[PDB]
Amino acid sequence: MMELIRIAMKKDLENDNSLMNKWATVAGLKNPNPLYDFLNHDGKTFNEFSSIVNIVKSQYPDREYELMKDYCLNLDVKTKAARSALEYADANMFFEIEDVLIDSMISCSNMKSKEYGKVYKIHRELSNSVITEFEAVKRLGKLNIKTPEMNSFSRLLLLYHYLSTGNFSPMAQLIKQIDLSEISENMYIRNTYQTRVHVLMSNIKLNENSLEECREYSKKALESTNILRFQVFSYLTIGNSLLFSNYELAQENFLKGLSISVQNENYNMIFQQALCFLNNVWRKENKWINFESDSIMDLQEQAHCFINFNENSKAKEVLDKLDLLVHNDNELAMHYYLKGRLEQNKACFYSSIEYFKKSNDKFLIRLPLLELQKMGENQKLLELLLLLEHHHH
Amino acid sequence: MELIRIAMKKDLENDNSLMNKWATVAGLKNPNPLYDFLNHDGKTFNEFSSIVNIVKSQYPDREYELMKDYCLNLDVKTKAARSALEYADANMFFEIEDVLIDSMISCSNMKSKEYGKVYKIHRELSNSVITEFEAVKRLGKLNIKTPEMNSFSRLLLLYHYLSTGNFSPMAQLIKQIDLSEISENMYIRNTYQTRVHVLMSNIKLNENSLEECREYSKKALESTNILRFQVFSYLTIGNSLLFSNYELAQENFLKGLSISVQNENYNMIFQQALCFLNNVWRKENKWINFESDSIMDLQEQAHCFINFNENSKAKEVLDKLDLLVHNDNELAMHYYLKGRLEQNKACFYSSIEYFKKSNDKFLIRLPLLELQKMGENQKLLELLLL
DNA sequence: CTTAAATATTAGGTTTTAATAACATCTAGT
DNA sequence: ACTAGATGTTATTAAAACCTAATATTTAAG
Repeated sequence: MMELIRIAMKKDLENDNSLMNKWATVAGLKNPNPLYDFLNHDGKTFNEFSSIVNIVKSQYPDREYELMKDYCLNLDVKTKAARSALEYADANMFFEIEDVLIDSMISCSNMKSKEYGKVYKIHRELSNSVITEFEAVKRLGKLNIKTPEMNSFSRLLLLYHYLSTGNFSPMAQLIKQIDLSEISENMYIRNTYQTRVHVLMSNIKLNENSLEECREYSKKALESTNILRFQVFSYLTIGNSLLFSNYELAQENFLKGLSISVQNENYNMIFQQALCFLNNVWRKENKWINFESDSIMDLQEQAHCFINFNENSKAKEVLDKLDLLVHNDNELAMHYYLKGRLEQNKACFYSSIEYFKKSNDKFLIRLPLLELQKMGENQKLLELLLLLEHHHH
Repeated sequence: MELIRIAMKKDLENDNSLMNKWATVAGLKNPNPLYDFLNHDGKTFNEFSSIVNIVKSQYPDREYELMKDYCLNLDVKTKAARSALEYADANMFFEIEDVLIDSMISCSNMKSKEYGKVYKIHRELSNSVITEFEAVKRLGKLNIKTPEMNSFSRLLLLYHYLSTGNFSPMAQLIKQIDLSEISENMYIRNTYQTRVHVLMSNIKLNENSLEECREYSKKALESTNILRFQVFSYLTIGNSLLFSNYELAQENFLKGLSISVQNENYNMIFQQALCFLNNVWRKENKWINFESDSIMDLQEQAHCFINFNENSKAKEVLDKLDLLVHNDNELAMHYYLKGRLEQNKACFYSSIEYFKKSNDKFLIRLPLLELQKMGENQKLLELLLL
């Protein structure tokens, strides 16, 4: 079988012979002779996976998934190339590629490939709550990990668990034991894990309330990667670190995330909601509100446009719609915050804080608090509910 | 020839009635095994409680002396040694436990090897020699076979989850424990059952489920004759009451004091708990310690003086405390005392600050109560308790 | 004090699993 | 294409976990 990327490159090369020298620079090669091999010989892989990733990202950016899915799924799993494809798929959250590779690699006869798949299955199972952190780290001990790559990914997938649930305390200690410099086989994996650490470092500094460091680590992330997923969330993170303090710089960062995600439905919508919510927080005319949606979040942000602009009747219509819907803890907290501003009623604001606490939200909880501050309450106490790290001597 | 055997021989010569009584204490149908125990070096009982309950009944004031001699002489390749292990940890007899560990880790018995190795992980983990990631990784590589150690691997994590104060994944991890899967070693089963009650009480403590917390502490007290679990069950029940019911609180602290009379450390804990309880409730305080210059005892002098309007005498104490190294939890108290003494709300805000900096959802009531006295929004400082 | 039945413990012999390295393949670049 | 260098496979050995047999020890009735 010939892979789509090889068919593509053959056709493009026929219509443009200058491509071979240019692909060879994109691929890190000293001259393009491996690139003949690659096109003509089934099974030919390059020593590092970034050679085919950067060629795909440069010649066919709009088709990366289609070609990489076809490429990875015909890789012999016993090879370094395919180990590389596992991290590739996980990093971009291509779970249909990731999980097919994993099950092939777990029963394959190559000890490295088996080890890679096996800890990667653990990370999927843990992050889908099919097993427990306790069960998962046990299986990690039981595998008797040999490769530096999985040594480092075993601590990474835990940090990805701590982050999801919420337990931020031991992360700064756990991540500091990661030592990527011990990796010597797979520079693709090393360089992505380096991006991964930057992102994790960024989020840790976010919750330690060290926002300028948060922004530096996300900057380091962006400079370290060409992977949309990581780029997307570094801009998200940066903007959130600025959402309540610097309107124009947060909007600048959200728009940059919006621009690079025009073609990705999930990622474009994330920045749409963020811009909408940003502009509501700052009481601005809001081009981002979605009047054709009956989700809770979209509906909530309408009530916010309205309450912001003294359209009190029209905000009542939306909250009446909301009253009929399945609210969870964090969504009710927003409800109460909205109901509070509409009825100017401190008691809602209190319930708002209450359900933000219950849903362990140290971020949107600024909304009820600011409102109470504008109504004569004791700012010193309001600060203590938003329990921010203070950095004393 | 072990001391406890010697003591038993002598007391038997002077009271021949003891053989039948020891046998019921030990759960034997008849005391013929007790003869063997006295006549033959190396005789052990099917169940470790037999000798523990005897020792507790006839020699309650020499339990450490006699059990240390008895354990440290067992054959570590044996179920009496395994039992002796848990016994050692459960009473916090670390000099017994640790010696037992080094010898079972390299002994030829597969089962003792396994026990010794998961208790090494537990000591190392709780002494901060390894991390919990490293610890759990090793429990995986042991490929634990015995139900006993399957249960204790979850337990030693739950204690670390306590010491640090991760507190949250506790309630799902402890539910995974299934003590009924233990068939070999009933002593270990029953003390692990006490352990779970104790842990369940502390879980329900940090969910402010105080009536359930007192229930689990109760079930612990009924399930055990180990002074450790009894001391901390009574302390736990008092603290659960310390801000709502002065009398029932004191009654539990007093009860804890009476069983701890011969133990220096357990006695101090209860003197300090009574001292702080009465300072909380602004009573005359017969439990102050005027010779101790520890931060905690000095703090409570300041607290008593402030209670009784001797502000000048409490400033003398606070000046002495001003030049001693405070951690976050200690500093919180200091800001509490300074705020009461000075009638200064900013000191209370700071105290709430340093109370949340050590994740103390207990003693933080002190500043919150003072600000409610001073006119602040009760709905607001209700929220500070979450 | 014996001792038989039940329970624990130790060992002999087996299968699995894992570490070593000798051999073979594949890659990059002349 | 073909060579050095870097990776993959396989043959050979150690080993370590794993049962089933035998041996010891415990309880409680003689």
